[PDB]
Amino acid sequence: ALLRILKETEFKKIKVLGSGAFGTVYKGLWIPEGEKVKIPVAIKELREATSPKANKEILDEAYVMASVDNPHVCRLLGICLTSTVQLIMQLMPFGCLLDYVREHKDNIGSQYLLNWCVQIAKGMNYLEDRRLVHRDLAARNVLVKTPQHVKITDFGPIKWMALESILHRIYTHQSDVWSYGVTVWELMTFGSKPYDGIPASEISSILEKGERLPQPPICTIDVYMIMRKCWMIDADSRPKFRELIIEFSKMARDPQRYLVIQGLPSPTDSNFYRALMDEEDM
Amino acid sequence: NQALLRILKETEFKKIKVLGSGAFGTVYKGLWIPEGEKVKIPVAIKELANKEILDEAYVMASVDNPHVCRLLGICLTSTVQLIMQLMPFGCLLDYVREHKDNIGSQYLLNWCVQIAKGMNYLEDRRRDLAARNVLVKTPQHVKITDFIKWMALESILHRIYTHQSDVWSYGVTVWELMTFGSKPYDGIPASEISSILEKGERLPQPPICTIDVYMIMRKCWMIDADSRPKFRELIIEFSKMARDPQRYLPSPTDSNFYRALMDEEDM
Ligand SMILES: */C=C\C(=O)Nc1cc(C(=O)Nc2nc3cccc(C)c3n2[C@H]2CCCCN(C(=O)/C=C\*)C2)cs1
Repeated sequence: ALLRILKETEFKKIKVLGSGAFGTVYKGLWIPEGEKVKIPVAIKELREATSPKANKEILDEAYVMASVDNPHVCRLLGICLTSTVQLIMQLMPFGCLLDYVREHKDNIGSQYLLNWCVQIAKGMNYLEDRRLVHRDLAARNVLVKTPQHVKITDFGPIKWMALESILHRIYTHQSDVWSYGVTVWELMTFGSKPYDGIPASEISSILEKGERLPQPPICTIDVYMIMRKCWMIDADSRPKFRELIIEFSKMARDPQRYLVIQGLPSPTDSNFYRALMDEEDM
Repeated sequence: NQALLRILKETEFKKIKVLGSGAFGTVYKGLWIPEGEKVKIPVAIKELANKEILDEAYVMASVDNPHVCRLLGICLTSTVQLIMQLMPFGCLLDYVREHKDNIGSQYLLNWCVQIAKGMNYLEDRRRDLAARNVLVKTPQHVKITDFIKWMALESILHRIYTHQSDVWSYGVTVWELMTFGSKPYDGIPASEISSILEKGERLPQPPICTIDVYMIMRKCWMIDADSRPKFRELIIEFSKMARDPQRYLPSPTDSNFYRALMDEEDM
């Protein structure tokens, strides 16, 4: 296996970073046995309600999440089986792409937005190839390791779910393509809230009437066409993740043609970033 | 070349704590603050012509080996401040001292293989080496950093430093590891080591070393530099002994856990 079972004595919560999923993300510190070092980690402590065999349920799914090997998706490194289960992984210092794009609503060039879509599409394709449904894809679940390396998190949201998911709980790799389209919309709207004002209980109604999200101001039709095609009522007519990688990489080679913004640090800074924080292959 | 180093501006860094000291500087600690960002990244800071130092600093930023340290940054303001990735375990000298018991045979021999792997790389790229200058990333990954009782005889006599003079320094470093951090020539002070080396039968055999291991140490200390073994030969012989370590002297779940958190560089 690749999952390490931890004890309460070998790690400690020191702060709180946010709530999410069935638990709360707590910045932690890992203390190896017989060592004096403190290693920063991320700790997600679920809710209280479990069951005696729920741990067997969680362990089976935890083993799968500990087996992913892609630079854009991310790996579950450890777990703690207490009254409330605690999950341990590597700490992403920049948080998520949603808040990062919101707080940096200016210094986000065109190249950064298109390359983020390429990397998110690369991670989602890896999940599709491993035949794993995500179901919770969104800008809040795209973590930023370095400003040039994003990673998808929280594997297994009415305004992010496909129509077939809201109507009768149909979750497929094409339903994630819908979630990919909403995630791209949030990035290119600089963190705007989708369907702002329109209550959840009425989203399925407006989708049944042909209302998609508005074209963001910085998106040409070439980018907006891709977003709309991900939101077709026919799931099989939506583009595949392998096709999104190719088209978004095509636009990345000429970013100012496909993104219109008013107003990607040199390898000197990229080598400095990866030597300190991002030593994985890609 | 140019895209391997370019840091400085104290406006981006601060020293915060202490981790021992060194003759050339203090390791301290520190935190790097990227421009326009709110995160604090732990780094190591060595606070000790600028065109001279910068040219040599470029060279230290050009090494690409898992067991050789790259110079990531340097502030040319107060006194040559050096930036690298922070090694939480300190050096291999203190670590072997602090854990001088639960160090199995495989751990000691593989450390010698990795030091020989790093030293060979330095020879491959064409002045020190010691247990104190071997930093520990993880307890499975050691790394050579920073650039009398460790110098070769020709180095002590008249400043002759070659890749074979490092083999002498490699031999003294191996002695320190297998003596669990003992001090070489304990007691003999100031100028005198060169006198005993021209007539001596080398440093004593450590208690845990078989004759096969002590012979390698003896051959590294020959008065003829060209008769000393090559770093490429030390890798092969120490790897041979590592496959049967108890003859000559954790689980992948934990190794993957170490590297996913602290050591994401290739094997
Ligand atoms: C991909 C890794 C994995 O398997 N699981 C997860 C890792 C994280 C994580 O590292 N979150 C994180 N790191 C932070 C550093 C500094 C500040 C903050 C706020 C922060 N966070 C988040 C904690 C909860 C997740 C939501 N957060 C957002 O900002 C919203 C997008 C903050 C999580 S899962």
